Formats: sequence, structure tokens, C-alpha cells
Amino acid sequence: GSSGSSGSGRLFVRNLSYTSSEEDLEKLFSAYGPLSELHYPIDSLTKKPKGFAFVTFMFPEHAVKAYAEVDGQVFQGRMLHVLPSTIKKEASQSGPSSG
Repeated sequence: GSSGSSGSGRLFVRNLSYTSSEEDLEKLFSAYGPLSELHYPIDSLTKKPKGFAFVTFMFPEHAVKAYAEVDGQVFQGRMLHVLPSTIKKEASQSGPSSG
């Protein structure tokens, strides 16, 4: 096994309690680090989520720390599940590194 390779801090999360709010999550993950973008889908009818969301971390280092801790945690009586997901599309031309 290998530590991993940099690229995108994207992670597939599921099992979200309908009692959670787009904000609640922001803080839950934010803790680990800065969030590049959050995706919290909500039914236009019931006005509630489907129990899944997508968190995009700015840096991979953090994304890993969270995927190691979050993956197997409990929140609002709902076991949060995190899995590694990579952009399966040619959207990212390249991934430069500054500093």
C-alpha cells in the first residue's frame, strides 16, 4: 500500500441524517480543514436530503485525515460513510503546485 497521490480532495459521503443542515456539515468537515465546495442535495418536494452529500477539500492531506476519521463516525444517530472518489472526467486540464 502507498500513502497516496495529490490531485483532488473530493470524497463521496453518504448516510446523512435528515436532521442535519447544510451548515451542520460545513462545520463537521471544516474542522479537518478548509472546504473547497459543498454539495447538499435536497428534494424539492419534501425539502429534505436523500442522506448523501459530496465534500470537496482544498488540500488532499486533509481529505485523507477526514477519510480516516470520518469514515466510521456517528452524527445525529447516523453512521457517516466516506469513500475515495476521483474526478472520472477530463475536466481538470492539469494540477500545478505553487509554493
